[PDB]
Amino acid sequence: RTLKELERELQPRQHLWYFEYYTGNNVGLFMKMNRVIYSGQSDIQRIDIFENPDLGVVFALDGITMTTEKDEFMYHEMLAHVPMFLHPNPKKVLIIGGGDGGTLREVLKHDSVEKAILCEVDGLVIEAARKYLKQTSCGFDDPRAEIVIANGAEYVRKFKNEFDVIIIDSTDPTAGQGGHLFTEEFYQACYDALKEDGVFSAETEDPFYDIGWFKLAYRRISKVFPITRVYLGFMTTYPSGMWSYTFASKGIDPIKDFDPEKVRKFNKELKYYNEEVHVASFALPNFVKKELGLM
Amino acid sequence: LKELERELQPRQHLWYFEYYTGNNVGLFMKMNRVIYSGQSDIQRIDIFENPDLGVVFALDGITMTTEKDEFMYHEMLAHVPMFLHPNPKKVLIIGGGDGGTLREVLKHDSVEKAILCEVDGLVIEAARKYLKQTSCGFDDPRAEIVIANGAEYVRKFKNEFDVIIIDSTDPTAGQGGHLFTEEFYQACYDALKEDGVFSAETEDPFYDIGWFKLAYRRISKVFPITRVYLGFMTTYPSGMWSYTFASKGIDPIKDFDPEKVRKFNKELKYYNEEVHVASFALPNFVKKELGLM
Amino acid sequence: RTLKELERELQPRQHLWYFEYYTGNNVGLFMKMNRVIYSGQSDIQRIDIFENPDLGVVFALDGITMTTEKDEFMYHEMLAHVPMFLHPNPKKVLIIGGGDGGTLREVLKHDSVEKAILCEVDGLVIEAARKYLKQTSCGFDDPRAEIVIANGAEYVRKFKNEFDVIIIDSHLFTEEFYQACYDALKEDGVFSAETEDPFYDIGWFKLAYRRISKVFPITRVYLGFMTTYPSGMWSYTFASKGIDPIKDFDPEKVRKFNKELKYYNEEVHVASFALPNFVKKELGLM
Amino acid sequence: LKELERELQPRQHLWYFEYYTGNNVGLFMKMNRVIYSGQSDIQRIDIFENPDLGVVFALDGITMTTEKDEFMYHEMLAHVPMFLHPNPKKVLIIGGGDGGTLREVLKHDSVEKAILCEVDGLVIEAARKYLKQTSCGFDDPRAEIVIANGAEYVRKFKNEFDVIIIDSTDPTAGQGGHLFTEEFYQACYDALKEDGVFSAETEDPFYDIGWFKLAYRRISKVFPITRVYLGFMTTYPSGMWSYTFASKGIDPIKDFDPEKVRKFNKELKYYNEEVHVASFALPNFVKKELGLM
Ligand SMILES: NC/C=C(\CCCCCN)SC[C@H]1O[C@@H](n2cnc3c(N)ncnc32)[C@H](O)[C@@H]1O
Ligand SMILES: NC/C=C(\CCCCCN)SC[C@H]1O[C@@H](n2cnc3c(N)ncnc32)[C@H](O)[C@@H]1O
Ligand SMILES: NC/C=C(\CCCCCN)SC[C@H]1O[C@@H](n2cnc3c(N)ncnc32)[C@H](O)[C@@H]1O
Repeated sequence: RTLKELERELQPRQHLWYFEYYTGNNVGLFMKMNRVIYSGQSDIQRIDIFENPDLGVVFALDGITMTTEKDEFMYHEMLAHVPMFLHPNPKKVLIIGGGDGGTLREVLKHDSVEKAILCEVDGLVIEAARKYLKQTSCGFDDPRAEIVIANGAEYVRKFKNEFDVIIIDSTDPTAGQGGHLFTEEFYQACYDALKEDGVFSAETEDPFYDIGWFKLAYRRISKVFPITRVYLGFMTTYPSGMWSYTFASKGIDPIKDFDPEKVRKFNKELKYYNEEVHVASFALPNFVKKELGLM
Repeated sequence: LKELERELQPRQHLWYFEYYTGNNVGLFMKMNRVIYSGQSDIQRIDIFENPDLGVVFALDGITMTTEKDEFMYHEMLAHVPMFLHPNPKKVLIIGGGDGGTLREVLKHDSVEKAILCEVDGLVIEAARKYLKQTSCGFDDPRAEIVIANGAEYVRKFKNEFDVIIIDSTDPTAGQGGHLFTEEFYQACYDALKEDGVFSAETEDPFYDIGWFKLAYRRISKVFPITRVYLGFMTTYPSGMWSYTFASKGIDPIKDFDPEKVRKFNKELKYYNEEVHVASFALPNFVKKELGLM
Repeated sequence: RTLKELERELQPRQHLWYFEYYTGNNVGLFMKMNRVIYSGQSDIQRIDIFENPDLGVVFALDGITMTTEKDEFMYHEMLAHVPMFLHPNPKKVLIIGGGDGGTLREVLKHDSVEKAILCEVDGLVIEAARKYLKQTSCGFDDPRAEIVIANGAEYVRKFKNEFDVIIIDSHLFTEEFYQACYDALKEDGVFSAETEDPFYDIGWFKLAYRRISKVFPITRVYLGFMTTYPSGMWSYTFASKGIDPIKDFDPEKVRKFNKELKYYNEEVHVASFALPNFVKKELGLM
Repeated sequence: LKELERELQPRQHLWYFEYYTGNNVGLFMKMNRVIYSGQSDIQRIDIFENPDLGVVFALDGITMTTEKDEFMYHEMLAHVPMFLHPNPKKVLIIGGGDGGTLREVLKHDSVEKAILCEVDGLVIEAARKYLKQTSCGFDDPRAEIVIANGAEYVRKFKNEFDVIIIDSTDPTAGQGGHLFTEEFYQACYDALKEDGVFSAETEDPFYDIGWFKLAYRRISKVFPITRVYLGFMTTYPSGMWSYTFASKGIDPIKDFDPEKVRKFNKELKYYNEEVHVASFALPNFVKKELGLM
């Protein structure tokens, strides 16, 4: 008999675990692993993809949770739909980071899109996502999607008055090639690469374990864009579960220029984002307002 | 020994592991020191110090409060129904042995009497001794602390309270479950005055989806107005916590007066007027689980 | 550009771990995992094979550590060589369990062996060992080796006055099973069974000894270090129909052995039978 | 509060993790409660209760003693040299603040003076209060506790002691520690009388193979007779522990009289005549490491 003939459905036990440490290394998340699907090392970072009984397939970079099959929609829908719905007619989009493809998948739901560029620094992440993370990488096959392997901070500088929307889907500033995507100069390059009525969004971490970088990202973006507003969203497997995103534009206000009918009439599936959540996400708790210097 | 002791420094050897429902995911925290470990006839109490979260309080290995973020939970559970009530004078809080909810309730000058009904006397005593940050309202003359099963205690009252807040452990944890039956919610309804309001912690709609749904269905079957609101809770399972507001007619949005919150003469670290309204906007997956979509 | 073309040597971090809980679930061993080589489930149990930076390839069954490349020799040499060297001319050997192949590998070092049957209950363990545990399964293809997929307690009762040596590697602990091994051995046959650590598994250690002692006239416990098994103190039980492990031991056979031994030697053979007081007390040997 | 307290039961939330050299493997233990955590100017002390092992004492997250099995280590470290000496009257023990080695040494009626030289006074104080199983001999009229650095202390003596035993010291400094230098071993040699004997714990020849080889090499450059012996130690890294016996002529096998052990009037839970001799039989890998094949 051969191995395959004798194999049965793999059942989880209490012996294999994934431990993710949060900034500071005093608190973290642990997950049981039924099996490890892939472990790879590029010139940039380490990729691990495994299966958890409750979360499904989990993707991690350098021991930091990037996506889980059960809840990635929460993050990708909030990072992409806010700017996409606010733009009058988004045709050309640039996504920096997001090798898993989730943000690209959400952006592609918008019929106005003619070209979506996914600029990921690590080619191995793209290859691993194409093969093992089909839930998020389904957009790779879209005729309008173009994948570019490059450092986003260097890539965006090559363009001026080119994009309608730029979305930053980066790792933590201290993780991997992240950090390059957090400079004031970088944000200026994004501003210069957008057209006159362009919009922008960037993941700005949890205002809890990563309060430092959250504040810094907001300061730098607000110094470049006339309109800069932080919005929050639940993210059930990210550090603290309280995630922040920063919307920015050259005039379009995230509340005053929001047309709820665009969302009500959307022809694609949305598992988190909706008209009420859009406006609600901009309501900040007092401690967050205090950090940003608002109240 | 006393002369030789120095400030205790954290290492990587002592840990607290909190398993979430299902035992497949959990949270881990480094422990610099264990302040107290005690066992009552009901459950086990552990209070320890974590370098980032400060003092941590756990019941049967489940995180109850953290010095760094407990305000997020307590402010949302308490201030939503308190600010919606026209003039809350008499309040009943079931559970909440740590005292956080009582503390928030006491910030409203309108309160003349607030009963804190905790089932475990050991929790009250541990909170008084080690959790000063949340048990600060224990000596307030308006506060009355009683030890009893809230499910039975509430039955002593009819047309008595302006606000009833359920600050309970999980439906499967230490004496909980008594606080999640339809019989219980009806008694809460009966214990409230004609225009009374209500709030109850209804778990995270992620690891504890089952109990979240059941709590909503049971509450909605008793109260004419039943609405779920959400809030961030940085150290609770999933970080997405739900609370269910209920009333005999008062609407959480339609009858909300943002001015009352703006002119509030007390400190609020999470809750505010825009957050109050925003907390009721539910993401699609939550609406779907509740049959609201 | 290509996936394989972008891959580099995998570096160990602090996020993947293997936790082995000991009997009682109050203490255990943890190991960092650089990668998981194989995870599979048979009708009988779960197999996990992974790589640890210090121990090398690690093989676990149902979350219990079975072998480690760094130290498996300690266990396999003590379980196998004590009975093999004590037998005057071991030609036919039966090994029950030992799916990894380690005991089989040690037994095959003895030139007198003509046939060594490896009776493993789970075929998936044999196939996984053949593919991923080359260090221990190297004897699978030896013409003298015969692999049988069967329950050892059922398989052994098919034989009478057949084997010179029987070794029980980690139904296989009943008095009737031991009696079946006794009946399957020749008049001068010898036996060894791994009998656990007299620490976390003291209950089973005592029971195994009692049961073996009710069948074999000569029953003697010996001990050895096993650096990755629970407690590090492992016991083995030698048994026979007359051959004494100390009195009939010939040191010269070991001194002149022409095969590699990384643990076992003539001094260790005799020393392994010296039992600390707490062990003697547990077995009632004063 | 004490009136409400019941016997504390262990759950699955509190843990102690010990990392072995290399940090790729380690041991974890469940904690029912933490008895004492303290920090001296030298190291951190943690004493807790484990359901199977009883009271556990760890220094800087390295397991030093466990109630269930400390006898294995202390008996082998102390009894081998004690029974080999003709008439041990004056004994010096360096390290071992828990007191176990001292306890075993005191079982020998010939002893008139046994000095326990511990570098950290907090260890002695904590052992008195929380490690009664091992510190029971601290107040024996023949015992003297000295708080000092053993490398400095031993140099104050010449032709003074019958037996010197080096218990655990500075676990975190590894082979580079002050108690593993040729200079220190020479000071020990000089402090011993003409027919003195010596033993030192020399680590596990698995995770700490280098440290083990270094200790043996340095001890052997000083003493004419140097022999490694091994013992089981059920909660130490790898479970295979080594000890190095040394003397100015007394041979551990040629001068061993089993009758002294057989007639011993005190309790021994590990050590006996067969084990004495057997502990000197080294597996091939150990012999190769020491250059004895
Ligand atoms: N989409 C949810 C997870 C994202 C991340 C958010 C999860 C946060 C968790 N705490 S993946 C972030 C990706 O951004 C890439 N990224 C990092 N640096 C650069 C760069 N300089 N140029 C382009 N792409 C980059 C990484 O290689 C990674 O694949
Ligand atoms: N205040 C934030 C923490 C609360 C916890 C919120 C849960 C968070 C989970 N992740 S503590 C809940 C308290 O409710 C008490 N409680 C349980 N059952 C009863 C009962 N039948 N009658 C009265 N009080 C009771 C418990 O003993 C516990 O002290
Ligand atoms: N006997 C079993 C437990 C011992 C430990 C054995 C555990 C082994 C684990 N792998 S505790 C050893 C004590 O020796 C002390 N020691 C360290 N340095 C010195 C010094 N310079 N002079 C005197 N005593 C010292 C330590 O402070 C420690 O408390």
